[PDB]
Amino acid sequence: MSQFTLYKNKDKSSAKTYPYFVDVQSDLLDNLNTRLVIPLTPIELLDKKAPSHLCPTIHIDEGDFIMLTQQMTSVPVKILSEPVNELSTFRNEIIAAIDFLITGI
Amino acid sequence: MSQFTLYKNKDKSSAKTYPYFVDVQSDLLDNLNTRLVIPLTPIELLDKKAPSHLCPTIHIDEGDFIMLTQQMTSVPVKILSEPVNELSTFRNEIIAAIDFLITGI
Repeated sequence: MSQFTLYKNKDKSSAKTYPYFVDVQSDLLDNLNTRLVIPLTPIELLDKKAPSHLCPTIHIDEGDFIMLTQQMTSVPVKILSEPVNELSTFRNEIIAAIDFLITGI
Repeated sequence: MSQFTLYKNKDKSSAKTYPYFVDVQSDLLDNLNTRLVIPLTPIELLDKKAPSHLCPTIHIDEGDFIMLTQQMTSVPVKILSEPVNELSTFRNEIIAAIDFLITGI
């Protein structure tokens, strides 16, 4: 549960500016009180003409989006997204993101 | 450079709640225009009874503090904290924190 889900910024309305993030960190303190997420967002709001190098995209229910690894921030349990969907198939994205953005694999 | 510095807050006023952060992330985007930081804070205002799990305290000239790894958020270069001091000697803290909390090693 507290990990790998497609967590959309608590309030789906948040998506206007911020739609989601992904639970990826404290396996223990994953969603206990907060988690290290890579805030996903609509590629459209940030120009569909985006380059390829950082912040991976997905193809979820709401369509395509982009892991905002350029910011990264813990999204407290309160606002721990209102389960809109789940992108486990993109599990690597969550990792690679971190793994490159946070480590540079 | 953009990493092992004791970045307080472009506006030291923030320190009331949030005084610092520690540039620690992008090896490539290290000083591009942003860095993933562990928002440091005053052990005092944040309870002197802080745990020894992730929250890495510091003892620098400006005084003792604690990298708030409970959140961790990349502060854009602009507002990347007004250089208050520097804690490279705590470089590992910055790493281990990340490395355990963000990777676990």
